[PDB]
Amino acid sequence: DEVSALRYRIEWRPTGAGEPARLDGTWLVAKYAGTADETSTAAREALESAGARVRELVVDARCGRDELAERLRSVGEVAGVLSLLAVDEAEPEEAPLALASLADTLSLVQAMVSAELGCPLWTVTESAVATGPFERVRNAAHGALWGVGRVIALENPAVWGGLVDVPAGSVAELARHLAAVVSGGAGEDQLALRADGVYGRRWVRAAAPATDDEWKPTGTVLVTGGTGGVGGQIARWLARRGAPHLLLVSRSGPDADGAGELVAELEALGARTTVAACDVTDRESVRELLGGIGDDVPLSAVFHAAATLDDGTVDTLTGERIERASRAKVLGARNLHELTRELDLTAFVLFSSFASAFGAPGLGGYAPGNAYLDGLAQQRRSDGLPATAVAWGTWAFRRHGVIEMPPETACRALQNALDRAEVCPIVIDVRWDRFLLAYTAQRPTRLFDEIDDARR
Ligand SMILES: NC(=O)C1=CN([C@@H]2O[C@H](COP(=O)(O)OP(=O)(O)OC[C@@H]3O[C@@H](n4cnc5c(N)ncnc54)[C@H](OP(=O)(O)O)[C@@H]3O)[C@@H](O)[C@H]2O)C=CC1
Repeated sequence: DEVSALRYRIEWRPTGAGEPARLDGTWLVAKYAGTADETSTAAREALESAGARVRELVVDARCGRDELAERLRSVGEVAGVLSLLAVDEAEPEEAPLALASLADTLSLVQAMVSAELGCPLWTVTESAVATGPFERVRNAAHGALWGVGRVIALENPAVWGGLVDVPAGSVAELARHLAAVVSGGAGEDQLALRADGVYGRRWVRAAAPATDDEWKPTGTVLVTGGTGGVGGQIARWLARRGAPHLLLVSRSGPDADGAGELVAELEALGARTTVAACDVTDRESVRELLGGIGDDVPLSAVFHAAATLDDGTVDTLTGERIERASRAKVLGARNLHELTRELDLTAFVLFSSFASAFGAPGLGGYAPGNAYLDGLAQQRRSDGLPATAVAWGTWAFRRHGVIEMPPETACRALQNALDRAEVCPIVIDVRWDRFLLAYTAQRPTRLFDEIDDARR
């Protein structure tokens, strides 16, 4: 079936480094003052035991690229840089993407490019990813580093080493494989180190649900960005599925363009539709919105399509910039999560993107918000709550390998994902023979080592 050929998911498979062959030269360890000291010591011994001189690089939160550029031009020749900025980092209230490590990672990268160090950067994160459903993502925002990290790898390979996640508060794994990781020939740049081995991130095709389970829309279904392109198609799908009542929300709401014939089109399909103006970044507006739902038709599902798009390059991106532009997607999701955590929802669907699934040049500023969604969904599942972060491909990078999918087909793939209870399904139509060549044009990857069509 066409739908079953658009389904993919992320898995972590056991793998190896490829012989450490020791190191040489001087490595820098970037960290904040009085933070990640235990891990820094574990990293130092790991690197020094491999035959390298380690020096610390104490970074001041949100210092900027200019300051780091001057300091990197004084250290002299550098063999590599290990970033521990995301280690022992507290979650940022109010704005999750205001993470200092996100802003400073970008600053470090840009600075490394300016100082022309000519060496790769390796970023360590703590419990930022889950190798299995039994592991919990500690801070969903840390996922943004992996998201933007993937794009930086494609735009400036020479300066990007990779990403390594280790158990929060733990150092044993790091000081045990770090050496082999930074000096490996496997080409693994996306790894998770656990007490029971090393794992590598991999794309794999998803299986069909032989289960009788079939998600069905009941009561009221809320769709953010309902008046937008994607939210509109989702609404049409729900109506065709037999959804009783649809609540479409956006900042424009009833004033949105095309909203008029939108309701008429949905009501024609047999669904009572209501369009309301609501800014999902405003927690109070959302609370009032939810509170206005008829007791006769309780909210049962949420589809969060609200968002914005850009196209800036990594050298033009700043943590502040990213945080500000991804508010509807990120804050909208957080608010909806907090305000429905008590409701009896059957589905809570966040609209993620291929931008975070594998990332692409120019999408560096878009990847962060989508990665956060992936993490939030996994956190909800860990707490016994429903959630699905669907990484969407293009909806009908054309010749880049990704083929736009028909609205109808895309929604049936999602239906199938809800039926199998997949937390982070990837729904995209691509031609691997064309995609792979472009994705590894200047940088190889093992991300697609299990994709049949990637080996065929
Ligand atoms: N952009 C692209 O080319 C692609 C995007 N995607 C995916 O599809 C998703 C949906 O976007 P799309 O369908 O293009 O929609 P649109 O491009 O039409 O944008 C919809 C607009 O959505 C609503 N909105 C924005 N911010 C808020 C907010 N703070 N509160 C409430 N609603 C808000 C608004 O409606 P109003 O005007 O009424 O205020 C807003 O003007 C993306 O986020 C992404 O995951 C997939 C392939 C390509």
